Amino acid sequence: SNNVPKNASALLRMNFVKGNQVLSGTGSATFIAPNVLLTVAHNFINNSADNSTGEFIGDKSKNTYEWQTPDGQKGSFTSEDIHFYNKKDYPKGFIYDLAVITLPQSTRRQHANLVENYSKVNVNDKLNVYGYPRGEYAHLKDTTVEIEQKYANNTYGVQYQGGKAGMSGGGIFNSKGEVIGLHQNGAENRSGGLILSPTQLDWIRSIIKGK
Repeated sequence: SNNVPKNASALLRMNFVKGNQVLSGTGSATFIAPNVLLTVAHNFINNSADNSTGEFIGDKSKNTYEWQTPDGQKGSFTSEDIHFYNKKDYPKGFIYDLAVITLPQSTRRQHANLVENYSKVNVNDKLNVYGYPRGEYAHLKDTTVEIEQKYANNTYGVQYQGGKAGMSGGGIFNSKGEVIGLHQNGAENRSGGLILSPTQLDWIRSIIKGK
């Protein structure tokens, strides 16, 4: 499992369509089943005009998205394949910036494991975070947790140095190489991510066990 985190780390390409015009962006995701990706909701949605709900970037019926792994393999998906943890309350905080993508059953990729049991991450813990800042592969090796934020019971944001734009959606890994969280912010307003709660882990597994 030495190379399992790296080889599960996918680049995301997003093509947001509006009318007959398209704008593109990039992000990151992690394979946690042969045909299931973990990522952030904000690769796909943003705040509604009044911040009351999450809302698709571009036209959801026209958008196209793509994943690519380090070995060069790639595949496509659409909005029909995206499962948001909570699109309605997405604007309320990073606790809801969470999404799972179910790819076709013909996708049979090697993947990392979602952690079986929740383990609280503490300040001064060292994490391993993978992603594609500016679309380029990057591994934040043993980056230290400096600040924690309790979003809800057993639901913590953590801050660690290293993230830049494009890395959001990349995986946070424990020392065994299991997925425990995901990177969410690499902008100038503090790099960090979300450590998945027992509830969020169960929800992801419910999506996996549909596949």
